[PDB]
Amino acid sequence: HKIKGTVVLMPKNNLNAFLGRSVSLQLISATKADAHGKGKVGKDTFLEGINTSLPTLGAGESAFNIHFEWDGSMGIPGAFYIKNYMQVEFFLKSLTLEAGTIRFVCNSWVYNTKLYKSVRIFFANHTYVPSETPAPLVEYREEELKSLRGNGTGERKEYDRIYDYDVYNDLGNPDKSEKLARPVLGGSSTFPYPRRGRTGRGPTVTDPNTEKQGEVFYVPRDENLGHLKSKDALEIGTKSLSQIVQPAFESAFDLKSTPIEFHSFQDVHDLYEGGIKLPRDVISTIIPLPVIKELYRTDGQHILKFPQPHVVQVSQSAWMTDEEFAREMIAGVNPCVIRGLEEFPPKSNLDPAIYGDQSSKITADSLDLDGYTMDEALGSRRLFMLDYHDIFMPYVRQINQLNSAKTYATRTILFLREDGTLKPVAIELSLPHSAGDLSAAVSQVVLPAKEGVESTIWLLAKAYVIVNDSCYHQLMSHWLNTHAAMEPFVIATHRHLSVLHPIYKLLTPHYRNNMNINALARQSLINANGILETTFLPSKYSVEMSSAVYKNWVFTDQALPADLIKRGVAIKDPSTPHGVRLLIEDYPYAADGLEIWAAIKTWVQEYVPLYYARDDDVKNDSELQHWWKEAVEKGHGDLKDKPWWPKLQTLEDLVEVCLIIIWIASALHAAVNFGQYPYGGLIMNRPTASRRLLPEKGTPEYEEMINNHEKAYLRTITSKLPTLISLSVIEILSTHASDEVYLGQRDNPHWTSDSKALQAFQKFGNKLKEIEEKLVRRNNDPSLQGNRLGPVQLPYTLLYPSSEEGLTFRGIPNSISI
Ligand SMILES: [Fe+3]
Repeated sequence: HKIKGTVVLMPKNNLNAFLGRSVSLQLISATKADAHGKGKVGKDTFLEGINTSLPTLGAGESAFNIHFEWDGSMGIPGAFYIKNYMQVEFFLKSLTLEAGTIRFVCNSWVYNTKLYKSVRIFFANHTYVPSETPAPLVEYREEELKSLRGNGTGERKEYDRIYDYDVYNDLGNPDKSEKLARPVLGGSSTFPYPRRGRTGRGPTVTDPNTEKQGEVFYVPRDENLGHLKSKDALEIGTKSLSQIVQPAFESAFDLKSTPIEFHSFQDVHDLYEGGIKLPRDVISTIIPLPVIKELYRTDGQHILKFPQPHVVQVSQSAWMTDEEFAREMIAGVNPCVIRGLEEFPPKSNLDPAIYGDQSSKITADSLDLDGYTMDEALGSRRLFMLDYHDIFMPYVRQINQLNSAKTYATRTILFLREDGTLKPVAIELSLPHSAGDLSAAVSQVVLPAKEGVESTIWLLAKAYVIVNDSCYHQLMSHWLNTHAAMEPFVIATHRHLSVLHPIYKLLTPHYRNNMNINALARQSLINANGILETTFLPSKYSVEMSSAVYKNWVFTDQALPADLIKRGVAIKDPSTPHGVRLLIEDYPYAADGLEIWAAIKTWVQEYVPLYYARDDDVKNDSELQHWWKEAVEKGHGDLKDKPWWPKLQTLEDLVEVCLIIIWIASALHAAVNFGQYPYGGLIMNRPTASRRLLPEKGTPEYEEMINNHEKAYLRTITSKLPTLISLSVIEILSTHASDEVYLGQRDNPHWTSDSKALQAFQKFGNKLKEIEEKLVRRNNDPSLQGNRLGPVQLPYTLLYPSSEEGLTFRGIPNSISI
């Protein structure tokens, strides 16, 4: 008696070579055990032929027939070993055993057998907490986790599947130059930081504490996502941009083939209209590269044309309105920093002995609050702020010592008008002062103006605010809070939860591509002299600023309701559907976010009880306890002393932790990521850097504000060359790959055999579709036009769950995937 099987696999890039003695599988019993309690193993069984009968295959997949000698006396197969005797690795999709069908979802690269210390093992798609593991599989389950953890030593190789932690000691390049040395981020009280995936390349020659450079920054093999279409390999684009395209742009500027600076706002608009003319060999260098070639239209000879950013598709001037500047604090790229202001003037916690008197210079009587007194505005909860004063002030002196960087620590006061829109009413541009200061520049307050030199000064004040906001968005809202904060949970999950584990199945879709993009980011984006440092204001101080901010990162404050309450933009109200009442009722990010949050909460609350009947079932789950202990004490270990970490001894705590992880990875990351080119593709709307402070009266620079305000603005913000690079990187990051897996989707319909879990997941997907219809109605509601569309007429679609491929300004992926 033989069991009929079907193996589906994808060749690395003909089929008969998989036959003969190329690939053997051995079934492993879940129910019948050897003398040591381990499931019995069948004979080596080779692929016998190509199956061309199976109608649904697609995706460059091939199917192979196989028949296993297996008596009922051997029990029910629950796992299998596979050995690849071919030289080249293949991608194993699945095994299916017929006549209830048994399904194995594998989705794993299988390298040549000689490269593996122990044989590759795959489990059938049943789901078990550890106390429910069929005994003959208990040791196999634990051994496979031991294999995944490795031993904390060694240089990781491409085919390794070893998950472990290290500090961010791989960003500096001190062996190339002392100027490229960077502080180790993580593992000290000076610089706390999330851990990242261990690579083990070993030390630089000049510094035992910094990891040597490498051509490839390892990730565990199945974290390195293949793509059927090379245009979908968006993560490789930053590498190409830093390594190939950036030097090509630089040469064009070095040879004076294009003007060095923008001279008018039209020179910026030209980038997406007629394009920019570049040297032939510069176009030729750029035009044939995968991913990069999708970023620009070209004549193939001299022109690159960027796509028209969403923010200018209806009005190219509306970004400069005060209405849009404020609206983007609730519905823009970075909609999560604004806070309620409940006293006046705003206060600082910084030491005046270091920075000088920190009293705000904004006077209440100077403000136009539409007829409200300050006491009325405070009491009616109509006063808000965008407060970068205490965040930036500690870094202003060192940033301003750089050539071509000058910033202020900014604070913007906002008033919620009776019509429900925000209006900006003052900007404070603060500088530190200490006795021995060389600079005579002073802090100042700038108020709104529509005419004259005062309008130029106000427009520049908004630019200094948005340089602070862009830096905070890129480093903190985006990099720290999503990419970096998530990676420790990815590592802990593979180290401690078996593929069989229900919480592994719940969480892992929300990790797709995260370790991969992070490793590529450590190599080319956040490295010394990398893309971020060379395009953003803080230069070599950028990543360490994120460490300072991480000192105040609180896991439980990443929950959306807790975030809203903490920032004073909502109050707890148990008479409301979400348990919070928004203080800005039409706050598009928050109002749409609450819907997505509630949908995820329902899903987690339905899934958890399928596997855990009482609080103890959580207390007695050994993998779960080890997982969470390690995630906290190792992964986020610099904050292990903090009192706010959930303990994980109850059903409530398990739901909370899973809910927060899924929210960060899916909707939070989407809302801060997919608006980058749509809003920031016009550099004047989202400047990444500022290069000079406000000019003094009686100077040429002051006269230029009067006579050529667009040039004054362009000389203040990001220069043309870093603009071309920053626009290219945010274009890649704002694109959805065509093989994305969105919230409410999974990569395989058979991820579990548990029908109740599958039903709950279908309900979750239906609810997300229901939510999308509701968000469409919100965008179509003329009463919500001021905040959901603004004068840019850009419907807020960033939290629509679904999307087609491309630069769509919508769609919530499961994971931090770009
Ligand atoms: Fe991202």
